[PDB]
Amino acid sequence: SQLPAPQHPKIRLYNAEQVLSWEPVALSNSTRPVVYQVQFKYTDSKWFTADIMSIGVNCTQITATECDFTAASAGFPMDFNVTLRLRAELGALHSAWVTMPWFQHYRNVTVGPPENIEVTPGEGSLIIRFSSPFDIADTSTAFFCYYVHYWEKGGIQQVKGPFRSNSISLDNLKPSRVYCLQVQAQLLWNKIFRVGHLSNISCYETMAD
Ligand SMILES: *[C@@H]1O[C@H](CO)[C@@H](O)[C@H](O)[C@H]1NC(C)=O
Ligand SMILES: *[C@@H]1O[C@H](CO)[C@@H](O)[C@H](O)[C@H]1NC(C)=O
Ligand SMILES: *[C@@H]1O[C@H](CO)[C@@H](O)[C@H](O)[C@H]1NC(C)=O
Repeated sequence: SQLPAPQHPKIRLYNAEQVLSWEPVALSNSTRPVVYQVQFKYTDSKWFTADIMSIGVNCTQITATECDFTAASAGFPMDFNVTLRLRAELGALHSAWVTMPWFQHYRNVTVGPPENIEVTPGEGSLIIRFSSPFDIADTSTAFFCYYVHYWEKGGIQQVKGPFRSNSISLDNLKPSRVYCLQVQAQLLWNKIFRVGHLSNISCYETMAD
């Protein structure tokens, strides 16, 4: 015998976040809570159970309707090919497995804006500093390139980049003028690029002297 399977499962891959979510399976009002089990496979490996010792988080017999793989070190290596599966359970009864499309985090990720954008005005310059959208420890596998879009109000937009640094100088600017700008990252991976979201517009006046 068989329970109904969870509907509309989704995988969120945003910056460093990895979260599987799904809609609850509700049986009769009188039934005790349904629980869920998540498993994962690396290409053609065994089906691993998503538990603290296999991936860093406990998504076995949970009542919650999500498995956040990076909530605690935890999570899938970003170049690993991963297939997730999910089911509902009530004791020894369970649903069929719902199997997700495979992903690789670098292939499938949505890249957010650089954060902590800090601008130090100079006489004819603005120095722009910011944090990467997320940390990539192995620099030889993947890296970010950055672009700054900037303009005077009502002017035509200019673009500087790409550059690898987390600091960039906009030079040869007019003194005592307001420049508005947005920073954007592009992720490069040697198997692919992802274009990141633009930061919010912020505006700075260059120094007089
Ligand atoms: C990822 O692995 C799946 C099988 O689990 C395979 O069908 C797919 O082609 C693989 N993707 C890549 C990019 O190797
Ligand atoms: C995993 O989390 C659930 C939710 O509290 C808990 O009941 C279950 O026994 C946990 N299993 C382990 C091995 O920690
Ligand atoms: C990841 O990207 C590839 C497109 O290159 C696609 O085949 C695959 O279905 C995507 N996976 C997910 C889970 O979005």
